Amino acid sequence: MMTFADKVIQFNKDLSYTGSTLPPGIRIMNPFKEHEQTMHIVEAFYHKYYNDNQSRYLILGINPGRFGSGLTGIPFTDPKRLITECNIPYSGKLSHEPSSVFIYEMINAFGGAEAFYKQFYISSPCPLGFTSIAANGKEKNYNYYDSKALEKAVYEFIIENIRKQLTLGITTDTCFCLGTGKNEKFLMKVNAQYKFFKRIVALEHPRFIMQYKTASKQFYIDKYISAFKALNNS
Repeated sequence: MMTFADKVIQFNKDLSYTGSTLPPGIRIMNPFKEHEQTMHIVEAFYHKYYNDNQSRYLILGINPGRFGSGLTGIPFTDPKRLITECNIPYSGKLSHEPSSVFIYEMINAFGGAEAFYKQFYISSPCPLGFTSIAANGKEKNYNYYDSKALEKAVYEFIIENIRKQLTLGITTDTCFCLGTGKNEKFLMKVNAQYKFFKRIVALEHPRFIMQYKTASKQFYIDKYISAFKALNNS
């Protein structure tokens, strides 16, 4: 497929879980197979912002959840941000993702969605999410690292996903890791094993910022932008 967008679109169309049997109670959550609207949004978004053959720097989150961006298929882009920031329509119930608020405030501070997505491509080590439903009926979303059993089950699936993302046309000098906790530890172990990237720069995850550093959101905006500028400076 010719453009960056074409390749991302085909990746998302073809994505299916190929890892090992998951722990009890956990179901794969594949945003591109959940609702028919998701792949239509995927096509609209990537054809808008990735309609070229320029390389991109990779930013890695953790993994999708069912809510928010899980309803759009677009990383850190919940329905409201899809409508107001990307000007791409969304039919159905809105779903608030705090991380999405932060990311698009950061993107506007950077110079806007077109400029930012001209330079950066957001993915995650694990491209699928995970859910369980409790006896009370409440639904839980998991990070791939939330238990040794889950991580063991999806480990090779994750490595294969990272390799596949690199085939898109990625400048490998710096990968940005969102999440200074277990995401960082995992990706540092991975990068020491496979040498995907010359270096990894970890930044506080938008969800952490929104939940525990809320009054300080501006500082973290600046921190993100200073990391992207240092990369571009050097």
